[PDB]
Amino acid sequence: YCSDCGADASQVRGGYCTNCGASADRIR
Repeated sequence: YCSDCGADASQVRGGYCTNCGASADRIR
């Protein structure tokens, strides 16, 4: 999941969370 907004990790592309724009690093 994204720690910044809670999105499912499957929503990360291109180095970012595609919901809130968080960096890849914030995915846990």
